[PDB]
Amino acid sequence: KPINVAIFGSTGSIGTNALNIIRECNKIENVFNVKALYVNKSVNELYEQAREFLPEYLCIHDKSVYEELKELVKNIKDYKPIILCGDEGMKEICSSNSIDKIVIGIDSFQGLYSTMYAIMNNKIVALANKESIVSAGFFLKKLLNIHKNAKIIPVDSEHSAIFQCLDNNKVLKTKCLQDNFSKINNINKIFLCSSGGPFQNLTMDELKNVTSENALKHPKWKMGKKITIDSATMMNKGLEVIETHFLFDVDYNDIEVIVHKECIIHSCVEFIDKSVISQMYYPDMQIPILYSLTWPDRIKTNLKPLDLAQVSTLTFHKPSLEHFPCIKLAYQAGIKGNFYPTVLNASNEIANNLFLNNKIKYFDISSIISQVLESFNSQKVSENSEDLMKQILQIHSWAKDKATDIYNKHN
Amino acid sequence: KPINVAIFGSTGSIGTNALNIIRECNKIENVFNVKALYVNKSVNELYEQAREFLPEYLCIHDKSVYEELKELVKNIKDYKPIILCGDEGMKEICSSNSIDKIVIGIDSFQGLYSTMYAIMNNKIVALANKESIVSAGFFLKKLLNIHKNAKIIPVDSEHSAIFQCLDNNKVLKTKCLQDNFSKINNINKIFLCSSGGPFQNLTMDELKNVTSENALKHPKWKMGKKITIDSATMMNKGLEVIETHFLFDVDYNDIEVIVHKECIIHSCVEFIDKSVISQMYYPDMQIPILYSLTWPDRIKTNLKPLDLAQVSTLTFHKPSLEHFPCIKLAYQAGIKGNFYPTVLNASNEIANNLFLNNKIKYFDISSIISQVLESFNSQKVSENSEDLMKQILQIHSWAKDKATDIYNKHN
Ligand SMILES: O=C(CC[C@@H](c1ccccc1)P(=O)(O)O)N(O)CCc1ccccc1
Ligand SMILES: O=C(CC[C@@H](c1ccccc1)P(=O)(O)O)N(O)CCc1ccccc1
Ligand SMILES: [Ca+2]
Ligand SMILES: [Ca+2]
Ligand SMILES: [Ca+2]
Ligand SMILES: [Mn+2]
Ligand SMILES: [Mn+2]
Repeated sequence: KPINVAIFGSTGSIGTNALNIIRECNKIENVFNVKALYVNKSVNELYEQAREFLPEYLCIHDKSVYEELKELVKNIKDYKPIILCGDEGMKEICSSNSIDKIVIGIDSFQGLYSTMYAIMNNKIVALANKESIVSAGFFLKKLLNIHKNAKIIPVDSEHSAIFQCLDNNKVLKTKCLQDNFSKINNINKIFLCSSGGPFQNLTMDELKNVTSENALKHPKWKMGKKITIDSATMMNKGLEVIETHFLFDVDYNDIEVIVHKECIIHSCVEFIDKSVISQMYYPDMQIPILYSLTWPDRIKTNLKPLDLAQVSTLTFHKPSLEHFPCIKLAYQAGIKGNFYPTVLNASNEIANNLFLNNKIKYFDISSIISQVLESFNSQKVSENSEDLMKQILQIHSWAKDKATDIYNKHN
Repeated sequence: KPINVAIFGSTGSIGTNALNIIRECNKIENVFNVKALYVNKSVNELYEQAREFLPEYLCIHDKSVYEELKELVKNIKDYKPIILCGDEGMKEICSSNSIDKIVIGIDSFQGLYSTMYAIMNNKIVALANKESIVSAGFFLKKLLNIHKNAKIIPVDSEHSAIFQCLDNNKVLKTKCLQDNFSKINNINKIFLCSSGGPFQNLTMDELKNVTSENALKHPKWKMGKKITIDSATMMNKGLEVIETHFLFDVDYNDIEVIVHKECIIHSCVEFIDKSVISQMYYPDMQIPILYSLTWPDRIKTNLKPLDLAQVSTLTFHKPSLEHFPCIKLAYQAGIKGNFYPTVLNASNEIANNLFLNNKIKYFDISSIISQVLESFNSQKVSENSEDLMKQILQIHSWAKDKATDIYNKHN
């Protein structure tokens, strides 16, 4: 009866929000069992979570703090968790019969491999790691085809919103990342809402001068550095366009980015009859996380009710692609298909980090990514699962090195 | 298999919008057969419709235009329809095996009676006559418990909006007008959007002297006189609050009226997790009517797509109960329960018509209704369906007489 959950990335933004809503839902009844907590290397933070939630499993990727973890946990009386490390620990958790649902709140390779193991073990995977979908979308679709009882449920707020706008009577007849998903759900088009980021109202002359300190400082909503920079360039939305494509089988010409600066409407679905359904709330990750764990039901929360009269005004406009060329790059990569999304994501990782570290300017971001995309030559897609995965990782590494080489030569 | 449809009140607003969307949808793919048309006495427009749609059945209320319809219909080549008359024609259409869905777009006794016959024959009934739900909701609920396979689908635009926000795998475990509909659908609260009407920004002193001409002239959206006056007083919205309560079993303290002057968001549903889902489009009756005929599926239309960036701004505010006291009266009658909603509806019918005819002032509308409500005493609710219907008719008639007497006494 309790939903048995593992959290990958339990000290990050998604992980901490997950545990916060789980704690609230478990006050009176045992709705969820927190069976496993995994982190990259935040050993002290994981220890503190273990004290509260007492999971059966604890895992740390970084083996150099494994011994520190085991020594910290000894101080917890009559608690005997299985303490694991590295990729073998990730696989053991994903394989456990005692786990039903896995929250993926970690990025990059750990996010990809944990998503893969969860699917291979026919789990429900609540995926907040958009980069895995963008970079490895065809690989995940292939895996989902083999492991027929696995399901990806989106946690990215916009994609959660879309998923919520659908009729569960039709959702239950397909699954995310399956061909024909949009046809079965009578989807015509998606409005993909965006905050627009901190630079939304700058002129082209002002935008030329922006620095990462301008994106990061005094933010309305405090988030990780990488995603803050992607929000400022709108590459975040560009990645979310490709994520939409893959999750919901929606054609690129039917995905429309809309800037909605109040961030109440989280996204909207237009059905084939031209009726539009939208999901709305305050900016929040707890509803998306909780819904991924309860779907297809909902459960009571004590979140503050939306007060629409107090919000009072909601606005919508189209983003300028001259100001936010990263959006255009993402559409171009998505439409080209093949491994261009892998290349996009990888080259962005480098450009984003160069800008974060004050090494390049705002329009150099899109210039580097564009040059790497132009340089990439299409490859035959491996039919075999493992070969395809290796192909993705090779192309990812190539794209990163190419971006770095471009920066090095114009430096 | 085609969808076989009957239209009651084919020459009215609901009726013509239904024929228009059916005609347009049919150009895309043949989904709908118009099997019966019924009108009150518009025999010339009925002839024109029968030429086009060639229904098996034609029926008119008024016997004294019966012969002329027979005669007009002779001119149509190859066409031998069953031509009927009055309440008996209505029963014959509703009991036909060749009819699956019935659109009720007529008011008053004819609306209540045709709804009743449609339910008694286990049909899907697409109901636009909100006054029958408000006045005779108890009777409808009882009938729907006796005829387990009958279903009412709402066509009133805000109620259609609500119904479209739901997951049909949950809706199919219940049906509208059933106790526990909101619990099964995990509904917490409803935002019932209003246009606010033509008097929305007037002062108390301006409202003291407004006339029916001020409500009716140069309307943003042209509708019948009665509903225009109801929109002006916001009694329309109060009736729609009671409608929401009956249709969806939502408590009155969980229904919030919000003035949304752009009329794009049609209403919103807050679930128990606090996630809010809304339906949006241009102001429109075609999507509500169409959804009632396709539910639980959707079909393709060639309606104009909503352009959110062009709409640009949506606004929301609370209505002033001091300016729109009819809203308060509707809540009070709803909360009191019993037959108070029947009394509200009947007395408003009189008060609306008095104001329309320049016999009373704006604040007299609420004053008359208030005084009628105050004079009513709660009645033992008959357990028997036939007695319950007679109680509703007698209370309706009493309430109209009472409103009339209050007018004549002060006058
Ligand atoms: O993709 C994102 C972050 C970037 C987008 C965003 C930024 C700011 C507000 C909302 C959305 P942007 O549209 O700028 O790319 N989210 O899904 C997280 C949304 C969220 C949730 C709780 C609190 C704050 C933010
Ligand atoms: O209840 C109503 C009419 C009164 C409400 C209304 C008035 C004006 C715009 C929208 C709604 P009000 O909120 O003033 O009571 N509808 O369901 C009709 C909606 C509609 C459809 C197509 C074209 C115009 C209007
Ligand atoms: Ca160490
Ligand atoms: Ca839904
Ligand atoms: Ca299309
Ligand atoms: Mn997002
Ligand atoms: Mn309405």
